[PDB]
Amino acid sequence: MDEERLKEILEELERIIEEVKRLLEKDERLLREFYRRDKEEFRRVIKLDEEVMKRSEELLKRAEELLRELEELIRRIPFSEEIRRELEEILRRLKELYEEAKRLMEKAKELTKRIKKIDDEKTLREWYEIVRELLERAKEIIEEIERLLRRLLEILGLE
Ligand SMILES: CN(CCO)c1ccc2cc(/C=C(\C#N)c3ccc(C#N)cc3)sc2c1
Repeated sequence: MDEERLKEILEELERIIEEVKRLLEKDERLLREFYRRDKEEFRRVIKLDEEVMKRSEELLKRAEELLRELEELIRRIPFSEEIRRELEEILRRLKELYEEAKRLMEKAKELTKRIKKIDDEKTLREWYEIVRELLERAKEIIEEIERLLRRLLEILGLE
């Protein structure tokens, strides 16, 4: 197909990662506000967190589908050996990062499930410590995905 489909896919992937970043920052803010302060207030922050997780998992499945589409079109386009190898290296790194994000979201879901089973400051602290590190790793993954998508637009000459 054309290079315009390549651009449209890369742009939709960019919009997804930007929405994912917004959602992660909202969840970080609500978790910080709770800890900087109540039992029903925790039920509240946990419910809003679980909603961010749902949206984030939907956006990931959408991004993985668009990546498969990008890989297929790049395969169909008769690129030079050098450009193909460059594009393929980047696509493999992106597949690794999307896999890392899925595993991180699984850990976050398990952690939320475990905390819902408890009444306690020490427990809430240990839990906030794990959540901070996961959110920080998530931010790192999103930033690298954003950079790699820009590299692709650049290697293709679409930026
Ligand atoms: C530690 N916590 C708190 C749990 O109570 C959370 C909560 C929500 C959450 C959501 C996460 C999402 C991503 C990551 N990473 C992600 C999504 C889409 C794409 C793409 N395209 C790429 C990445 S990570 C994460 C962590």
